[PDB]
Amino acid sequence: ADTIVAVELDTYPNTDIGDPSYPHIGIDIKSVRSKKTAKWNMQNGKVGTAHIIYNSVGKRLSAVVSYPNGDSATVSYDVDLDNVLPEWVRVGLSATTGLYKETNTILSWSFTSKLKSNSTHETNALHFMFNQFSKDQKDLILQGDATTGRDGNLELTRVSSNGSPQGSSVGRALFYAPVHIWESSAVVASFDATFTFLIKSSDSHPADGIAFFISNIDSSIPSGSTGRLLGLFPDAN
Amino acid sequence: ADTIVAVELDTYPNTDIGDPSYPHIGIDIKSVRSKKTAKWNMQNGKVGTAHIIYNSVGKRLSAVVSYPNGDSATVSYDVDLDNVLPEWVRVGLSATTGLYKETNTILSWSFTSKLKSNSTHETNALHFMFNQFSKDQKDLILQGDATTGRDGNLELTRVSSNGSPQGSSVGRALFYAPVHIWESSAVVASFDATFTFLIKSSDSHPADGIAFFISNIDSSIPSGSTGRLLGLFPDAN
Amino acid sequence: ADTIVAVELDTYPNTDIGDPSYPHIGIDIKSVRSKKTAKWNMQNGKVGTAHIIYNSVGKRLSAVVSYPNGDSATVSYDVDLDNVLPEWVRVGLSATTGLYKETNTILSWSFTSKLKSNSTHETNALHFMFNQFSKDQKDLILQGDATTGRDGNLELTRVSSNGSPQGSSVGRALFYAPVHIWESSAVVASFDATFTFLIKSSDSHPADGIAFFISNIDSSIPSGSTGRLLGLFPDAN
Amino acid sequence: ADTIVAVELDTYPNTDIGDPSYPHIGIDIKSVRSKKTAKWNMQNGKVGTAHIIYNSVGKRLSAVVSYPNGDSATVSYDVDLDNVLPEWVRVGLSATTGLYKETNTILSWSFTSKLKSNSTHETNALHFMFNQFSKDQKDLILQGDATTGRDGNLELTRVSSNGSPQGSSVGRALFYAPVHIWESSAVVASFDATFTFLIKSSDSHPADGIAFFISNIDSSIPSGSTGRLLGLFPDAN
Ligand SMILES: [Ca+2]
Ligand SMILES: [Ca+2]
Ligand SMILES: [Ca+2]
Ligand SMILES: [Ca+2]
Ligand SMILES: [Mn+2]
Ligand SMILES: [Mn+2]
Ligand SMILES: [Mn+2]
Ligand SMILES: [Mn+2]
Repeated sequence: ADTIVAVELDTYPNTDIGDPSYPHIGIDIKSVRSKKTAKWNMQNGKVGTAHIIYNSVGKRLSAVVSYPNGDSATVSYDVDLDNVLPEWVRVGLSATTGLYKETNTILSWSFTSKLKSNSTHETNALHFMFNQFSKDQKDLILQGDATTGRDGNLELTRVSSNGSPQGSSVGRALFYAPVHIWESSAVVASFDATFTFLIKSSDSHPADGIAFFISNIDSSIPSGSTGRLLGLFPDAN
Repeated sequence: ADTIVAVELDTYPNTDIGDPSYPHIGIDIKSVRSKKTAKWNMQNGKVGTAHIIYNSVGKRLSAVVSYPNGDSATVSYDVDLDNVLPEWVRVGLSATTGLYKETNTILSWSFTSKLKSNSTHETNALHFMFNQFSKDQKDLILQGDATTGRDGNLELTRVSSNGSPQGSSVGRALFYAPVHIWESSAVVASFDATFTFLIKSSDSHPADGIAFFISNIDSSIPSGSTGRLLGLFPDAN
Repeated sequence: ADTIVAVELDTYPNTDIGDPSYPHIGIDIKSVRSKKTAKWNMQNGKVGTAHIIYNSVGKRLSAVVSYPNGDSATVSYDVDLDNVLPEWVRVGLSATTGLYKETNTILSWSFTSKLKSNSTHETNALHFMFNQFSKDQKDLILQGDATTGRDGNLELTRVSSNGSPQGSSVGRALFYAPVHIWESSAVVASFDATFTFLIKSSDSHPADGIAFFISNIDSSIPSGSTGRLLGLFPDAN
Repeated sequence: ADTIVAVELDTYPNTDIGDPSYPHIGIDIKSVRSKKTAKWNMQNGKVGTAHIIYNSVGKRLSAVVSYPNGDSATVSYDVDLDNVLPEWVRVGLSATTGLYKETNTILSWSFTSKLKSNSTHETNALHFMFNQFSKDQKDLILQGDATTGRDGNLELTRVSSNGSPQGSSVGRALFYAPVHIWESSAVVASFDATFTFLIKSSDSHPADGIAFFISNIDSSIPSGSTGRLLGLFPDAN
């Protein structure tokens, strides 16, 4: 079983799994049932931006999603990740469609992570930035229906030639290099991630959403994790 | 009256002002009376490192001080700085000595601040790093007894030719450029700061401490702010 | 007399001062007479981007200007800046108009500079980024006709209410903090700068151009340095 | 056959392969026979620092090696890498010993690479920094005799339990993620790399040296490339 920590933009309220009554941001720790959520007003066909922040001092995971018109939603959860994740992890983006559907299109993604040790600095750090994705992007590991290069963007879930989103689709993109997320001997571990995205739906009720996630290095898409499970978890426990 | 927000390494417990019974880290908002403190075991003559982190999402100010031997102390306080500081500020370091004394020596200082707007990025950012200070460091504004260039370090308070710390001393160093700390239209404002320091005392009970601070751009040392007031505040209110 | 090193985007050929027979990029060292130039096809009304790069190892100053359509021009010149500039400098943008005119609009500007010493690192560095300029941008020093905040941009030369460029105009913007550009004891000093710009003209030939420059810290606009002198030099020597 | 571009710190002059009559820095393009070299006074047992810089504008590859005592050597070579390397590459460190020997210890290594496209920015970038290496450093690919974790350092070539260097040894470390080094449509591609190293020898002349290199993504150590071939090239052509 993979170990997953994620921030979800959940466009589809499955109330059966503890989802709220409306599209939402949520913080998911080893469960599809968010530890915390906040109401999110999703704008169809508009380009949004998500920022994720964490530091080992405050031990608080925070996320915000905003649109150029000023609408934004934030969620924060107090958690000590030293106690959750493995020392080494990979980070990525995941997206799905269900019975209902949407394009899950990533326009850009950047990430920064830092470890300052008991050695008093001698800091290790990683930063990457993608503002365009080519057809062969060798520094990304693509899983599922994810493709790169279409209009210089990353399409996480299946889209036809004419731009129409497909249902029952799942895809993920992980950064090629492993990340050293924490160390018992680290005095501070902190990271932030940013991505811009475009969700569009022709039909009623888009679903199911997009998530930024951190997993064990060897993580792969759990079976039947399409739709409401967001390509992250094998079940709703 | 200046507006001050600071993180204090308070080596001297003035219990009269609400200081704890022991040297401590503290978070000070417009008052010398910390909103929150944590016990700190100060190691005389050892080089320490302080990290300060804040983000507008979690709205939590965090600080940690550590030594190479693994000892560290952390403190966090939930605060919305949009409601405290002016839109534009300056950042700096301050240090003092009282009746008792210590060297306040800064070995290195770095800082990073970012504003992502309602414009959806078009981000503004500032970063600077000093790992050595020359005799004339033009990008620093020195106030009080602060000097640069001695052994490539920044000495915040008065030290004689032979290295002996002087009492009743106060000094500050501010970065030359103003910083845009928040904007009503900003979706995220975040910053972090790091500095390494060396506190040494020949006599009993070093005092009074060192602080990292953010103030209105025109801030200058309040009169009689030496000793326990840390060159920050005009009084103990 | 100021000491000026600049990269010019010269939209107007003043053959009398050694300018080429067409708009051009040029490298100017202590003279309006470029040490090296390259032909530049300026696109009226289009948004361009300039990048400038230098390092103390190769001791080569390089610049490129490009447009989204793929047109670009580059120029490089071998030079040891240790022998030209003062140890401490300021960096800025300058623009002018003359008998002929153009808007000199800066959309964004970023800069990074680093000094790695004989101390083996203990590196000092500065980075800033502006992707929007507000009406009161405290970390910029504005000289001449330069204004900030109009459509979130920086307008270096005078523009009327209705958007019409004015003739015989000059303006500069300098970053507020001084920059430590070289040190006798530095093993490497390197910097890069980037800005995006929009030049528009209603009338016949636009003039006179925009430059990125580095000067002594107290540099101010030389008298009569409008038009072909680009606000940088007091004469054409 | 791999495609290799490297900067060599050649501690052993093999005059038979065009090496100079003294230890030297060199720039090697697809050949062990440096295109350019500079005399290098290697200090046995001292910690050195190497910096490497390149940009697509100046199209000049530069390198400097320095020690804390102020001794340094630099070498530069004009080259258009667009015409040499594949679009995607990996970067790494290599070292060898031969008949003669030395420790090839890396203390720290950082790297930054950036591509600004014809799209006008939408920049892609990668940065990493190692200031300590643990026993299991998952973001490094180790080849040959290379090991990590001994005193928090990276030992590229074989060293016994007691610290004694072994002869006829070769080892390399490559960053785990591929790097997009150029693109036909990029307006600027630039990178820099820095590492600190410790070379020690008990016996008479140390050999054979350490190199920073860029290769095709699937590059592996060519057979018999120990000693003077530095683990990079299959022959001396
Ligand atoms: Ca769902
Ligand atoms: Ca006190
Ligand atoms: Ca001109
Ligand atoms: Ca050799
Ligand atoms: Mn949910
Ligand atoms: Mn206190
Ligand atoms: Mn000219
Ligand atoms: Mn050689």
